[PDB]
Amino acid sequence: AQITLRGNAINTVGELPAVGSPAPAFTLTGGDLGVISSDQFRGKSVLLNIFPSVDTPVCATSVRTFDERAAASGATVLCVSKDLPFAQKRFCNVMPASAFRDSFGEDYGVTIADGPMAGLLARAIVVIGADGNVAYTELVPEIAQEPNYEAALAALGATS
Ligand SMILES: [N+]
Ligand SMILES: [N+]
Ligand SMILES: [Y+3]
Ligand SMILES: [Y+3]
Ligand SMILES: [Y+3]
Repeated sequence: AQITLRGNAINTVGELPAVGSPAPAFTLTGGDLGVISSDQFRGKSVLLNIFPSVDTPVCATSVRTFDERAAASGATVLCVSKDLPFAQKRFCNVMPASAFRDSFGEDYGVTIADGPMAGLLARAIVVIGADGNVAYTELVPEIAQEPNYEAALAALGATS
């Protein structure tokens, strides 16, 4: 077999939702196999912390710290990935949500299109304001780049 190497540039299936527009609806799957619907967060700010996988015994302080500050600002934090619900309980108003059987990755333009990680969601951050509109987005452009947590927090603070 030949190895499908991983390119430095992140290439997803689409565009992140535009800042200022209504956040696309979603119906993710929760730990109890029920639905985590975007309608459930009406009137609340939401931080979608998106990962290729949260199935790792590692919880970088950078991630924990960010999630804690976000939750402290009054936002509901969803750690979204293609991992099945069963495997999401291993990661670090903060809960995991799985996109294994819904269109979240395509609707939010974050599904990785090629390479060894094709089909998983790219590292990205989407902040939805309490008013329901997208307040901030960042699709991390390269594989080993850390998200701009500071900018996301300023956007979060602005739409609590
Ligand atoms: N797991
Ligand atoms: N490719
Ligand atoms: Y464009
Ligand atoms: Y509904
Ligand atoms: Y570069």
